[PDB]
Amino acid sequence: VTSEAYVSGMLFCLGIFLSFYLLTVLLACWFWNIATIAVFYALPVVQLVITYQTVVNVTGNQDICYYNFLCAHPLGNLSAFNNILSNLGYILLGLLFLLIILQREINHNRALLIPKHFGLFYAMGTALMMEGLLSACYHVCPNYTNFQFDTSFMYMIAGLCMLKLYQKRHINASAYSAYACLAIVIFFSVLGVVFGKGNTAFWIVFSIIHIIATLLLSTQLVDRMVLLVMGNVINWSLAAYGLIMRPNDFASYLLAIGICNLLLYFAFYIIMKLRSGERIKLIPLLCIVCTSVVWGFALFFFFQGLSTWQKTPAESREHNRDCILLDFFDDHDIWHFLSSIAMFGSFLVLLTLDDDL
Amino acid sequence: VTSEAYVSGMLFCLGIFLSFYLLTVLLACWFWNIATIAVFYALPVVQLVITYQTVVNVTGNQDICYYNFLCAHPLGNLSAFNNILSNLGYILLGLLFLLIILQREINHNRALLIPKHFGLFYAMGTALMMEGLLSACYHVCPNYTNFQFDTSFMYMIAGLCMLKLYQKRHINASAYSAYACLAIVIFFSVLGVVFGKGNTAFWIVFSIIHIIATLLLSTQLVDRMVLLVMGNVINWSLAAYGLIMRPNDFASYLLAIGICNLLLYFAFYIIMKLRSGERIKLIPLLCIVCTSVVWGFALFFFFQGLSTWQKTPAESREHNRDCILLDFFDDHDIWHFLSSIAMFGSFLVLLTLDDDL
Repeated sequence: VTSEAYVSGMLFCLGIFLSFYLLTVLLACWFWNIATIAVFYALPVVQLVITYQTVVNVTGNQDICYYNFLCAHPLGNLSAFNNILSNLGYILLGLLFLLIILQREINHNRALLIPKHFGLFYAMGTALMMEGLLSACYHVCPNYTNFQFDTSFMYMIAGLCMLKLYQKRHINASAYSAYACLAIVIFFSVLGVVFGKGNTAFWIVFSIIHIIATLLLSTQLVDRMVLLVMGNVINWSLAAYGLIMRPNDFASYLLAIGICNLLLYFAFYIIMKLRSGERIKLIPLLCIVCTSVVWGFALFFFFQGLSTWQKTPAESREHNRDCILLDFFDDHDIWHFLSSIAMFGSFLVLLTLDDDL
Repeated sequence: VTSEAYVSGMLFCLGIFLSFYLLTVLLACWFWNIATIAVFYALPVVQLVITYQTVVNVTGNQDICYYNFLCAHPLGNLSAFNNILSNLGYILLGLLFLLIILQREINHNRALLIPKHFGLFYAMGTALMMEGLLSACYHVCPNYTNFQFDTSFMYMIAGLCMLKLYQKRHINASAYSAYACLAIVIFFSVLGVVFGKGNTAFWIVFSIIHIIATLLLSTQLVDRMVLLVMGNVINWSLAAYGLIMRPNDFASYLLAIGICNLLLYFAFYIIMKLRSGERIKLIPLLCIVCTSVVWGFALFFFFQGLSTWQKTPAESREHNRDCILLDFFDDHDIWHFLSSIAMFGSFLVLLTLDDDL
């Protein structure tokens, strides 16, 4: 491809994210526990990517990294520059969550001169920026040994989102455990997935754990009892689909479980708000819809399965598909563009949810 | 070598460590923060070792793992079974630290029916057992990408040892930071060591950091002021030796720094105890000598440099040396046998230090 496509791809990416900065300025005119934990986690992964990428460059063997070889545009020593550039949204849009919460915080403090706790919002903010660093470093050379943290970080942010929801009636102690508990889950998944080919035991044990975990989570949290029963029933239905069909790896299923439960959890809080006399303001109501519709495609684009690290590298090249957007970006890049906006709307639902009170 | 040497090596290893169990029975007749932190750290390292070891077995290329090929005895699919078996002391002798502290704890509770806090001793106990798992897993296939945690864990235990010393006048909050701070130091070392060949900047920046860190540590902690000045002077002398000579990698130096400072820190507490009217009991006085003499050889055996991951694998094979002990164990194995006992005596110095009061 020509260098113009590079310029068009850069201008398109910057144009989308700078439009949110312009919109927030027009509207205005009208802690480190999670950061330290994955700094422990990401850095050993960072070295492996650099070491493996150098091997591919000098050895000539292209069976190491699980790229999208039909559409992967290089620059310098990098083999897929578009896949690294696709995460630019996490940095710019994730940072934009800091100014909006900080602008609220300074307005709150000036005015003083629903519980108010802006600390956890900053934790989600630096969590989204750590996408733009680690998820960029992962894509330099994707591999099984280096896979998990590209999508495991999504769960950490997803869990934190859940924590503030639980903090509706009330944070620091549970945040460390949530990052710590999810770190354990990542490796417990890796241990079972070592024998992933024909892992019938994991197909059953995970379902039993899933049923037990949902009940305990429901128990810890008439309308509530009936509502959690329905959530358990559909959760068992999704697990039954995973146990019966088994069309993708467990890794695809875990991300599928988290987003649907989050959307269910997002929806459920509205049910209490809708059943009660409280009326949802226009902004959260649009935001809930706007967040949900964007999460719709993001799930659709994730289930495409461009590359598979379950099988041999020769078999994974079967699922490569050419660039679709501006002849520079592929389906996984569209996932980054849409998972960034979907998560941005996910926060803005939380920030503006209880403003009516 | 014949299978007898396997039997003699197993009986020798078990005979040494079971002698401590017999001795403790004869004498008697006469939390999870650190555990969770490196479970996050060790497991990604565990996968890399298994993945790399399988590659060596099937590819035939022996340039991946930095073994001691002159003396490395296989069993099953494992390439150096003696190096894995050498860590057996950490499990048996490290576990022995749990019974002695638990036997004291149950005696303390029965009698009740110097501050008493047995929790941190349990943390050191499970730290020593985590040597027997991770340091065993590391030696299955040693490599640069997997190097750090084999000796980085020593620092964590070393730091905890320091914490109880600081707890003389008084724990949980600092333990997490100490493990967290050391996790950062590991990767900050790895980042600089990427350009280790001719890293003149790291040769100077580390010395300045070393000088600043010692002063701040001294400041946080007439006799005290003069004593810390002498400790700083000799610490600057060791750094000056590292900056001038540069005969080994930084990795060898960092372990050298920790043990000497620990022994200095061990010695210094005696100076306050000796200057004061308190008289050291016979057991700690022998234990201080017995711990120190064993740490003497352990430093000597560590500086041998059997394998070097700084250079190419062809150059590292130059420093291989045959088995010395029972035709089964090499110098690094003797390090494991002596670093286990030296650390066991290191704890027993702490446990029995303040019994006279």
